[PDB]
Amino acid sequence: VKLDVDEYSEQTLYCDYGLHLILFQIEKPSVEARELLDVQLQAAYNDYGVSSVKMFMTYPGLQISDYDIMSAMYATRKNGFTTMLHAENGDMVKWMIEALEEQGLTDAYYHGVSRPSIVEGEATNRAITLATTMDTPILFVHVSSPQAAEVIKQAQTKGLKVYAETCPQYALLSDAITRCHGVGIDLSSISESPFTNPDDRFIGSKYICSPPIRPE
Amino acid sequence: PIYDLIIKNGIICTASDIYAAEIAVNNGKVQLIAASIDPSLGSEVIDAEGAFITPGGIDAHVHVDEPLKLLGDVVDTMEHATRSAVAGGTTTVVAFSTQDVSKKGPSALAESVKLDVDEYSEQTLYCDYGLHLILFQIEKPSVEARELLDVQLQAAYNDYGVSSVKMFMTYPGLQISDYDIMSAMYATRKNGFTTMLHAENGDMVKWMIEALEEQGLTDAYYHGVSRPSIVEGEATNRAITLATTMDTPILFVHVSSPQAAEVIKQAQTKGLKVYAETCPQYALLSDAITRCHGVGIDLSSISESPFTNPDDRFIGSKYICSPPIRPEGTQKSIWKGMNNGTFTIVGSDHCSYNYYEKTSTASKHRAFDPENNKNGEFRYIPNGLPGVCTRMPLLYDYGYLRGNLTSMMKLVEIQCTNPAKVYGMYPQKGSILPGVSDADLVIWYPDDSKKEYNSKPKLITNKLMEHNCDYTPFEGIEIKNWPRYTIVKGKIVYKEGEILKENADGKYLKRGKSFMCTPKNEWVTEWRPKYE
Amino acid sequence: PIYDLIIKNGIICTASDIYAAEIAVNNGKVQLIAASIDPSLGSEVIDAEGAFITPGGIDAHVHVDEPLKLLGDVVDTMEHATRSAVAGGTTTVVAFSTQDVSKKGPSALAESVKLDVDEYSEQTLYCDYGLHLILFQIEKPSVEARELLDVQLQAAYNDYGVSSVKMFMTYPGLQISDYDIMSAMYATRKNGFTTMLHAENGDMVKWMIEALEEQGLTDAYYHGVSRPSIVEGEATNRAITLATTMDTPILFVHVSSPQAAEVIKQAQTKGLKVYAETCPQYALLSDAITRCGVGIDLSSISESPFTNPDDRFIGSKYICSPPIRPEGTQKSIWKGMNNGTFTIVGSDHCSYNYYEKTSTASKHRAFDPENNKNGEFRYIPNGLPGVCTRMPLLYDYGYLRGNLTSMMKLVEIQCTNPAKVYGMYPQKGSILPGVSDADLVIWYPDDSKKEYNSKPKLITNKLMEHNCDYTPFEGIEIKNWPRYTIVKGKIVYKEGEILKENADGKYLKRGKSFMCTPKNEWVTEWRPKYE
Ligand SMILES: O=C1CCNC(=O)N1
Ligand SMILES: O=C1CCNC(=O)N1
Ligand SMILES: O=C1CCNC(=O)N1
Ligand SMILES: [Zn+2]
Ligand SMILES: [Zn+2]
Ligand SMILES: [Zn+2]
Ligand SMILES: [Zn+2]
Ligand SMILES: [Zn+2]
Repeated sequence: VKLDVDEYSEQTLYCDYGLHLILFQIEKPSVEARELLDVQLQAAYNDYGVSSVKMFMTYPGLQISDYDIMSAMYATRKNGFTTMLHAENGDMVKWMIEALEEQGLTDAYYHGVSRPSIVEGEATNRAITLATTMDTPILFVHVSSPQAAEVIKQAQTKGLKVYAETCPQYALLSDAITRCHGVGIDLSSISESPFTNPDDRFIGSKYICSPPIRPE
Repeated sequence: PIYDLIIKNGIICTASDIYAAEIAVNNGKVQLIAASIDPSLGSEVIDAEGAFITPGGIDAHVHVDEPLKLLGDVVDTMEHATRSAVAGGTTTVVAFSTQDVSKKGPSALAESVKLDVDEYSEQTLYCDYGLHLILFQIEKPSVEARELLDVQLQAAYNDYGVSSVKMFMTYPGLQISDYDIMSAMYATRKNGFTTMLHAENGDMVKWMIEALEEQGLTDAYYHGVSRPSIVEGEATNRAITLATTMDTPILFVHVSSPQAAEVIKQAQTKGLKVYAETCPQYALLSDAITRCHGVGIDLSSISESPFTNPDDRFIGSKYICSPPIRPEGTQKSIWKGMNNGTFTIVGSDHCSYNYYEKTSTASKHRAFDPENNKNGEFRYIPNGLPGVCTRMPLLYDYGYLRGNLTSMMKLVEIQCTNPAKVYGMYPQKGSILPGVSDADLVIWYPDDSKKEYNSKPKLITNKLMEHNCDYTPFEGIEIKNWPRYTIVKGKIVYKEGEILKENADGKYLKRGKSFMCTPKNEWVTEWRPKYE
Repeated sequence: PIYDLIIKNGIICTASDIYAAEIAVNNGKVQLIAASIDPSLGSEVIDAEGAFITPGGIDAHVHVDEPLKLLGDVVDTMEHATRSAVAGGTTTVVAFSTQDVSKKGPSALAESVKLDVDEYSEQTLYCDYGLHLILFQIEKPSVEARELLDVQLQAAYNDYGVSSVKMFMTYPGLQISDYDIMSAMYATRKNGFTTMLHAENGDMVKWMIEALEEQGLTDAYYHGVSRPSIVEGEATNRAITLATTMDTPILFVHVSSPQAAEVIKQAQTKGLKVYAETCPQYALLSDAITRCGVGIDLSSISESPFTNPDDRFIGSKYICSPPIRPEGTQKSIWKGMNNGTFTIVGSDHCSYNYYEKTSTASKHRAFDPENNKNGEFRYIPNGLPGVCTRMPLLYDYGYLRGNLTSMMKLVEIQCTNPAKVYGMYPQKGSILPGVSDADLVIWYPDDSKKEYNSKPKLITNKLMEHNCDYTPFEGIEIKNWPRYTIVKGKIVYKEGEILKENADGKYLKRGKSFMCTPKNEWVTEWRPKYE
């Protein structure tokens, strides 16, 4: 946390900022590692008032196992942290990326094809199951999947402490904007997109995010 | 005479019909169904005395001792397991071939099956057997590997008629990633294989075992605590999601979780090809039997358990299996699943380790090995129950007679016919079809009779099992019916408590592709496999 | 010869098995199944040429002309309906007996059945028929209601073997309150009857019809608009709640709504004894046919709003209740058939002429100016002819085109389950030596290059062998048809010809269904006095 605070203390800041901590390297076995991960969160909180931890279930180098998530959840619950998860199944994303590339389907549009809503639904379900077993309040970041929203809703109805975040782009944009060809933005009104600039085959990259902008 | 065997005065039960008729058998096969068959036409005549005649049971989840020792030493050979099966009215078993990771190339998986077939061809076999293939080592990356895995499945099917693959989502050394499951599913769908999954979250099981041991909670009872139903629910959900993405028919083995049954049910309602197996133990036993303290067994009537032997702190190991026997209140949901179409089939997950001998490599007490840092902790308990024998009578009694199953037709569907259909053994196996069926038949005792049958057992005992294990978890309980005759390929192999060894002529069974396992051709995205 | 009939070279299909074997028939019954039967042992031998042999279809939802004229004048008699059934491979029909509110006392309901049995005993019957009882007048208070109803049901069963009762939650004069349904359920459960419900909310239907008429929205298309799926969903939910409270096995007839299928499915998963019927029209047609993949290419249908757009009244051909649903609904009907939601499939056969306008049995009955009727949808007689096309439609669009999983599922829902749920099993519905009436259908072979002049390519009115002047499926392709329909051991239909000399159908006394014994599960501690 110090690296960021020190860097930004040198810049002109127009409003206040806080910081979440991202965790991608978790010590194993869990029990041995317990005392340090606990103590490390305590220090982060005591020194810098960081009380949230972010983790990923996808992305090479960021994706962590369910086992490691449990280890982290043990620490975060004990410390009253806000636990955040990017819930997409990394294995499915990885496998499907390779399958598409093998067929030469590598244009920006296939980013969405590589990871349909069901992938986000699965990981979210799995993450709720972890959080339940671990009795840990959990927040899902940038939710975009109906299936994810459904299991989140069911958890909330049960009274489990499951919170969620969504983003404007998931309510306002559909994946048609990532390639050539009413509760949202009229996509034809957007300037400098595949619709307006069909020749620029790379322009869909403007709207590439994770999880992807979803189908109509 | 023109027929080897005539069965008279019986009631035929199939997966869809119950009716009084008679059967003639010749050259190992069902020949004829008619109202009345002249007894002079048969060499042997059996008077069923009003009892039900069912097809022989087909148990597609049996674990036998095998050369690669995947589950360590198991007490039953194929000889022992088929003898036990026939004493309990099961006439076909399907066991498991362990992937031999020492073999490489196109023939590597055919070679894995070869080890088992060769080993068993030297044993006395009481009924036929087929083999599933177990896969735990999958080549990566996905694509690079496609050519060979596909080719390896083709070879296994072409050489040995293996058309099913079993995979694990839990157990150290067996658990494979979602990535690898997808790679396998690519190959199995292409090949029309039956894809099987043991769906428990291994990471969650692993983590929770470590947590419990840290607290010294290592008794047999905490086996269940280490892996609640939600764990099985999660993995099942995840596996359905993979199968959907991959458009691959999938079967869940030994389902025990309400949450797993729920997501399975929902998939079936959507029309996805998702099949499921459960086991008697999941309907009949609760986890109270693993430590000392109406839709199932009165646990107090079971002999030699923590209830009867409270001092023996290790005796709970008799009932340790995976997934675990569940808490009270779960069992009713298992019967519901059986009735409502959730469970396509019922197997035993037969897997035997001795309890009353402590020294051998096939003992439950294998968990005590001070020299290997093993002191009887639940983690080290060999998982499994003997159950190939008791499977059919248990569902006959506790299912049909006691009203937990809706009819005898439902019983035959899940115990006989669907197992054959889903594992490519139909129509040769599973039914009573003149000119077509192997004459694999069970004649029960009549239910409404006041006649005494000295041969008819009242209680389940270890001796009744005809197996190589020294215990059965169902020791001491009442059993209201049993096979009176088990007929395997036209011959009486079991009659009124006696095994007829001279009639043992079981053989390895080459299976076909299941008609239930052709893909739905429905996809989540526009992506299709190259070969489509 | 020791057998009347031998069927060789065929593939037997049952509700659980498909296999090559041969059948011998004698004295009206299945006598033998074997690999090969000596042709010299039979008086008649049929070479099936590799084709499927199924049990005859059992259509448990057929409407015939009856003396009390509940549905006004219907064009088909029992004679016409059984002839049509047999031409399409159905060998047992179950029609309906209208409660005669003029008959009083313990025998009141047996006497209602008597009217029909007596009327039909005088007609040529091509196959067997049973009867359901329709109830619309229930006595109050409940304690009296449920008690005479007890004795009246006993008499109906004892005299005529009627073991099913049909009730409505919609239609003026038919609709009964939940209170009355409970009274009837008390009686039917006590008597092990099969209880049937037409579950649409009548109040909502009534209100919405008046609302549409007020806006002048009276064309045939607005029949669907007046009663969307949510209306069927609601009533079905309400009826399950009643059946649960009353611990009474229940069957929903002609289910068409995804919402109704949903609550049905949920009940079934719970283990509640809730059965359901759907109909080919609900999987095959969408409501676009009433005005101007999964099922029928609607443009291929002849004489519809598409082909005759000037004829503003032609949509009436496709008006039924519940209505043919909007596009996108049809797939869920096939899913229900495959997943266990629908126990059975019937036709809800109910015929009114279209090409004659003047008779009491015409669709144009809706035009009656001196009676304040001017062709408004409300006045259109509801129903489609469907007893003939039911089996071939599922054979083709179900099995061959892959909407149903197998031939075994087809036989299960078309043949075996109808017999089981309506007390006709094992006499009917299967192929059981020494036990089954020899009611069998031999189809044409599917993968053959051989020409069969007698095999129809299109569905036409003439092919129906009925007394109606139209079929809603006129003009559409059909990829298979019964080549032989065998009824009680006799060929009644052969290669496009009805063999009237072999018509020997009879009234069918039915038993209590094993599927309709109660679950013995209750919401509260309350139990019926007799329990
Ligand atoms: O969460 C993330 C990482 C960076 N941005 C994005 O689109 N997804
Ligand atoms: O599936 C399995 C492996 C063998 N034993 C067991 O209990 N579960
Ligand atoms: O139930 C009925 C009566 C006849 N036809 C119809 O459409 N509904
Ligand atoms: Zn993210
Ligand atoms: Zn297992
Ligand atoms: Zn197993
Ligand atoms: Zn109706
Ligand atoms: Zn009707």
